[PDB]
Amino acid sequence: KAEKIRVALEKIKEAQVKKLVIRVHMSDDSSKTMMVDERQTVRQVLDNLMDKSHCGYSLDWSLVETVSELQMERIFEDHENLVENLLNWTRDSQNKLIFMERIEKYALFKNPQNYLLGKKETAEMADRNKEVLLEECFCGSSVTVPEIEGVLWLKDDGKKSWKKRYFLLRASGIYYVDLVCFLQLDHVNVYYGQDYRNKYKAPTDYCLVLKHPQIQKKSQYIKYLCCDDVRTLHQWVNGIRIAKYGKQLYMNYQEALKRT
Repeated sequence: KAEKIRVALEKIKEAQVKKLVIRVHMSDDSSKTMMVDERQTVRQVLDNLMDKSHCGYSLDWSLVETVSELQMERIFEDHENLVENLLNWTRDSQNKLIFMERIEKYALFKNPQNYLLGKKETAEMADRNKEVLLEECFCGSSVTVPEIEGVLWLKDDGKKSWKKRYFLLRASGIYYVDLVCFLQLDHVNVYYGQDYRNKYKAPTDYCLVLKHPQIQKKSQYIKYLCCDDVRTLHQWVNGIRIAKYGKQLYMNYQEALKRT
C-alpha cells in the first residue's frame, strides 16, 4: 500500500499559500528570521522553531508578543493563527516576537489543584488526581470555569489613579459588586503589564491588562487591574484563560506534552 502518495500531496499546500518572513527574538535578545504562512498556528510555528534550533524538549516553549508602546506582553496560546495576530501590529511597530521558555503558559496544568479549586492557598496533589481534576473541569458537556473572586485595583480611565472594587469571574466575563458586568471576554486578550508601578502609579508591579488584540496605542478601552500579590495575578490570568479558551487550552496542553 503506497502511502508515499499522501506526503507529496502535503507538499502541494506548502507551495500554494502566502509566505511571510518574520523576525523572532531569542531569550538573549538576539534575533533570527524565519518563514511562516497564513495558515500556520503558533503550534506549527513553534515546531519549526524547535526543529531548526538546537533545540531541547520542554513544555514551556512559547511565542511571546510585546506591545512595546503599552509596556505589556501576552504569551500566545498555541491554537492561534500567528499571521492574523501579526497584522494587528502597526506598520512602524516596535513590538517583538520572543521565542523562549515560560513557566506560566502551562503552570495550571501541572498543578491544577492550585488554580481550579478557588483556594488562595497552594497544596500538592497526586499525579493520578491531577489528571482526574483536569479531565473533570475541561472534558464534560461544558467547561467548569473555577470560581475566582476577590478585590482588585482598577485604574481610572485616562488617569494614573486607581480604585478598589470586588471582582468575580464567571463564564460570561468579569463582574464587579448585585452584579455589574465589567468586561465580556470574547473580544479581549489578557496581558501582563510591565513595570506599571512606575508607568501608571500602580499599587503593585502585579498587573494584568485586558484589551482587544487590535489596540496598539493608548486607549480608554484598555482595562488595567492590579493585584496585591503574584499569586492573585496568576489566579486571575489563569482563570480568564480558562474562561476565554475553555476545552481548547486542554488540547493545547496535551499537544505540548506530546513534544517533551
